[PDB]
Parts: sequence; structure tokens; C-alpha cells
Amino acid sequence: TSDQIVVTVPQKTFIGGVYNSTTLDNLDYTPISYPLDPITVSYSFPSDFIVDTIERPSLSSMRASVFKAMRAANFSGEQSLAFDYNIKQFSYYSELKIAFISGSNNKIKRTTGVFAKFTQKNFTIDMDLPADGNIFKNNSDLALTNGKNPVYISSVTYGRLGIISIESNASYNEVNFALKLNIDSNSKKILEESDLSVYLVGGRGTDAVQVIKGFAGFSNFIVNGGQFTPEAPGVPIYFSASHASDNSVYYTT
Amino acid sequence: TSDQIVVTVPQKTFIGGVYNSTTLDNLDYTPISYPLDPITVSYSFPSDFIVDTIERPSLSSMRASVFKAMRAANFSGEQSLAFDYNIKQFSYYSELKIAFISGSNNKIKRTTGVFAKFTQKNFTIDMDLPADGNIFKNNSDLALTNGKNPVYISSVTYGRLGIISIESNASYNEVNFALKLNIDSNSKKILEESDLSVYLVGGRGTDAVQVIKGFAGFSNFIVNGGQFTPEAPGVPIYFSASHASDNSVYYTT
Amino acid sequence: TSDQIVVTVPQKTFIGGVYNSTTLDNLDYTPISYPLDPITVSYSFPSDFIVDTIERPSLSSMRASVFKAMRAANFSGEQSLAFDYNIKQFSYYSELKIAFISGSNNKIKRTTGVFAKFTQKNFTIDMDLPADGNIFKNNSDLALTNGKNPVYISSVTYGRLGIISIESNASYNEVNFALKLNIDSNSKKILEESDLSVYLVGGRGTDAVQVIKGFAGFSNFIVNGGQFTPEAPGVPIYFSASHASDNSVYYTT
Ligand SMILES: [Ca+2]
Ligand SMILES: [Ca+2]
Ligand SMILES: [Ca+2]
Repeated sequence: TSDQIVVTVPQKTFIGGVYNSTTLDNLDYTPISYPLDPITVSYSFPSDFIVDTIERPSLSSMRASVFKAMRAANFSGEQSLAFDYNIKQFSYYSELKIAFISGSNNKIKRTTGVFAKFTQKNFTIDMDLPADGNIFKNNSDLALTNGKNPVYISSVTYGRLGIISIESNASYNEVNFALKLNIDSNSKKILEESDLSVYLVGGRGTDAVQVIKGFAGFSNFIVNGGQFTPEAPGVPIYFSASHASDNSVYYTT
Repeated sequence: TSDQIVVTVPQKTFIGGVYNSTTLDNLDYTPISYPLDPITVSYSFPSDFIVDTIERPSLSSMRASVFKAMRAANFSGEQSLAFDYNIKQFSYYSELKIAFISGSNNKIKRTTGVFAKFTQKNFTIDMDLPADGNIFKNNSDLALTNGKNPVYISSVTYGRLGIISIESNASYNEVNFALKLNIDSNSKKILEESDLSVYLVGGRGTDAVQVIKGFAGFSNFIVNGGQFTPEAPGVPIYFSASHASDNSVYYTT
Repeated sequence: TSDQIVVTVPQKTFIGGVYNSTTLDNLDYTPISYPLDPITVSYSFPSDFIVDTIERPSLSSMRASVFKAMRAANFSGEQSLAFDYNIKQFSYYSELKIAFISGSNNKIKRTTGVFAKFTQKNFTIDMDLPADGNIFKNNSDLALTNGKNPVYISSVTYGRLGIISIESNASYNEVNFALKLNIDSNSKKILEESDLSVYLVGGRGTDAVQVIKGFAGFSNFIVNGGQFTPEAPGVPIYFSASHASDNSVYYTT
């Protein structure tokens, strides 16, 4: 059970949207088309337009409200909300130098791997609890959707994601043999393999495209985007939903 | 099952278009010619014209709306949406130096290969869920197309694609023989093969045509187009569709 | 039993909110939708707007009040409230140099680990005890929620959190053998592993993203954010709640 759900359908992941719990669990996202009361939304970052109101919860309305809030006066993206980092570096080595009519066998093995995951939560837009205690305007739709598990998203997190994975393998198989008749034999085998997989969600495009240069771009893509600017608001990465019956926190498995 | 479908028919891949699920699965794209309510579209990038409305969903209307939105004020292509990178480098080696009336056999084998795939998602245009709960204007066309599996595209992703593949093979087959009668024999064979296949979708043309110079053009074509400009909006690369019955997310196999 | 509860649901963690004790204990946070009298809130930091009043306790109202209070005149973030630091450094070492037809065995083992936890409490917003002795406006809701364990949050702590953990392992397994017949044998094995996990809550984004450079960023992220500025108000990290029956301090297990 988790409180925050990773955004998988950006189109349907907007604040104030009502869905079925089962559909949200299996990534179907079947909406519940019923009227809803106007919702009050608040932003984690300090701004003049920190408390907005949306009559009809929709993706376009949420995007427009975020745009206006982050372009308003007294806006500061200087402080973020969360920053998780994790790196795992590993490096094996192997060397055999068997020697002995003559004979030699030199084997060298190398295996290097760096795996890095990073997430940053620039800010979140949160939804206020209804004054009437029910999100629905008619207040009878709650009884109408009995068995449909009405659950509405109440928080959307804007931030950046980044995953990198660099692997490398090296093999050396020198073999020498002499029978000084002057029979001679040599066998050299060098095998080199490399891999580098990157997955970035959001952030500055110029710094994002520089991660192709090994573990150097994925060292400035992070340090050049710590403060989120209104030109780079971030991407919805996580969201939280709550039950529509008792307004309790919805937990998914 | 996947949520995002790679664009194969750019003519028929426009937001607000209704097709049959089977036809979209087998790339037939048979349209459903029925009236539709005006659709609200939102853009992922920050701009003044971030929330547009289209009365008649069409490719020309979508293109014009994208053009106006990206030429509007307070537009920033500084932040992208996604960036996937993957590279695989491999290099074999083989060397035989058999020696022994005389005789020598020197065999050299080399095989190098670099495969790289990159995708960038500059932005997406998303469609709002209908207020009435049905995309059709008459609301009876939904029952009219029973058995036709009505599915409408609700999201179009603009970005760039790039695939490169460089292969190289080298062979050396020196053979010497002497019988010092002064019989002598020599056999030299050098075989070199090369291959380089590039496939780019979108991006700056000047940087795109420079990828012909090995793995150097496909190192600046990426780093010189991280920020998408209104002169280079990007190409529709992925799109998402939803069912017209329950407005649920459509998954294709 | 503890007096301060770590914030797990930022959406529901606002001052003046009434919840059930069991739901707050199991992180369900089921609200009690009943009218409440206007609440008086005070801020720990010195400011002109140090005593505010909120008619309807909500997250948006709390955020707006904090924004106005910290943007008011005579505001000083120079003095903080609490600062907890804890570091644990450990480093093992092992070295074997067994020697002996010949033979040698050199084994080297290293294991280093630094674990650091830091918390800073910039300020808190506290709630005054009701004049009537009951938070509810009607004064009968207290008897209405008998068995529901009415508990309301009365204090929210804004500050920063930081956890780092760096681990490293090194292994060396040199083995030599000679039988001077000139049989020779050598076996070298070097294994290096590294790990670095960081978790930051709040603080300056620019300093937060620099913690990726070992235990150097998590040495300036702390010293460059001691004084909290109105551009960096901090993040709600801890909160305290009290019973609604006798206005006593609520303790959770
Ligand atoms: Ca209502
Ligand atoms: Ca309709
Ligand atoms: Ca009272």
C-alpha cells in the first residue's frame, strides 16, 4: 500500500478528477461523469496566486491555473519539496597468469556497472476538503455510484525524474604455446561490451540531451535544474487520491 | 498492451479523431463519420494559448492550433517532457599466430558494432473529457456504432526520434610457406566491411543531415536540439486513444 | 508515545483540521465534517502578522496565512527553533599476507560507511485554545462524534529534513604459486562496490541538487540554509494534535 501513485496517464491525471478505484488500480482510469462542486486548490510554492478556485475540474483548467500561479508576482521556485538520490557503483576484476615445451594463459576479466536513480519534487497542487463533506454537487451521486468505488485525485506533484544505467564488460584471453621442430601457437581474444540506458522525465531540455556523454551529463542535468523556473515548471510525476465517501486517504496496492 | 501508440499514419493521427479499435490495431484507420461536440485541448508547454477549443476536430485545425499556441506570448520550449537514450557498443577480436620446411599462419578478425536509439518528447496536446460524458454531439451515435468499437484519439505527442547502427568487420589471412629447391609461397587476404544505417524523425534539418559523418553527427543532432523552438515544433511521434463508451483508456496489443 | 507526528499526508496535515484518532494512527486521516469556530493562529518567528485568524481551517487558508505572515514587515528568519544532527562513521580493515615450491596469498578487505541524519525546525504555527472550550461551533457535535475520537491538529512545524548514507566495499585476493618444470600460477581479484542514498525534504533546490557529489553537497546544503528566507519558507515536517473533548495533548503510539 502506497499513498503516492506514479503518473502513468498524464491526460487523466489531473486534480479534481473522479475515477473508479479498480480502474485506477489496473490503469484503466474510467471517469465518473457527475457534476462536482467548485474545488479550492493550493500550491506548495510561495506566490500571489497560491489559492485558486476551479469550477469544473479538468486538465486544461489545472494547467492554466498552474501557469497563472507560477507567472504571478512574488513567485519563488528557489525552494523545492523533495529530492531523492541513489547510486550503486560496482566493479569486478579477474586475472589469471598460468604458465608452464612451454605454455602460457593470461585471462583478464572486467565488469563495471553504475546505476543511478534520482527524483525531485518541485511542488504540489493540493485540493481542499469539501465544505459540505461531499465532492458531488447534487450530493446524491455518492449514493448513485454505490459499488463503483468513487475516488478523486486531490494532489498532483510536479517535479523531475532521472534514471541512468551504465554497464561495461572486458575479456582478454591470451594463450601462448611453443615446442622448441619449432612449432609455435598464439591465440589472442579481446571482447569489449558497453551499455548506457537513460530515462529522464522533465527538466531542462538542453541539459537533458547532454546526458548522452556518459556519467557527466547526468551530473549537470541535476545540478543545473535545482531551482524550478516558470519557464521550466516541471512534470506531473506523482499524484494522490482520496475516497469520495468519507474523504479518507485512498491506498492502492 | 501499451498506452502510447507510435504514429504510423500522420494524416489520420490527429486529436479528436474517432476510429474503430480493430482498424487502428491493424493500421487501417477507418474513421467514424459522426458529428462531435467541440473539444477542449491543452498543451504541456507553458504558453498564453495553452487552452484552445476546436469545434471540428481535424488535422488542419490541430496544426493551426499548435502553430498559434507556440507562436503566442510567454511561450517556453526550454523544458521538455521525456528523453530516452540507449547505446550498445560491442567489439570482438581474434588473433592466431600459428608457426612451424617452414610455415606461418597469421589470422586477424575484428567485429565492431554501435547501436543507438534515442527519443525525445518535446510536448503533448491533450483532450479534455466531455462534459456530457460522450464525445458525440447527438449522443445517439454511441448506440449507433455498437459493434464498431468507437475509439477517439485524446493525446498527441510531439518530439524527435533517432536510430543509428554502425557495424564493421575486418579479416586478415596471411599465410607463408617455404621449402628451402627454393619453393616459396605467400597468401595475403584482407577483407573489410562497413555499414551505417540512420533513421531520424524530426529535429533540425541542418543537424540531421550531418549524421552521415559516423557517430559524430548523431552526437550533435541530439545536443543541438534539446530546447524546441517555434521554428522546430517537433513531429507527432506518439499518440494515445480512449474508448468512446466509458471514456476509459484504450489499450492496444 | 510521542507528542510530534511526522507529516505523512501533506494534503490533510493542516492546522485546525479535525480527524479520528484511529484514522490518524493508521494514516487514513478520515476528516470529521462539522462546523468549527474561527481559530486564532500564532507564529513562532517575529513578524508584524504574527497573530492571524482563520474562519474556516483549510490547507489553502493555512498556506495563504503563512505566505502573508512571512511577507509582512519586521519579519526575521534569522533565528530557528531546533536543529538535530547525527553522524556515524565506521571503517573496517583486513590484511592477510600468508607466504610459504612457493606460494603467496595477499587478501585485503575494506568497508567504509557514513550515515548522517539532520533535521531543522525553522518555525511552527500554533493554534490557540478555544474560548468556549470546544472547537466546534454548535457545541453539540462533540457529543455527536462520541466514539469517533475527535482529534484536531493544533501545531504545524515548518523545517527541513536530510538523510545521507554512503557505503563502500573493497576486496583484493592476490594469489601466487610457483613450482620452479617451471609451473607458474597467478590469480588476482579486485572487487569494488559503492552506494550513496540521499533523502532531502525542503531546503534550497540549488544546494539540494549538489548533494550528489558525495559528502560535500550534504555539507553545504545545511550551512547555506540555516536562516530561512521568505523565498524558502520550509516544508511542514512535524505536527501536533490535541483531543477535542478536554483539549488535552493527544499522544500516538
Ligand atoms: Ca457537495
Ligand atoms: Ca455530447
Ligand atoms: Ca465553541
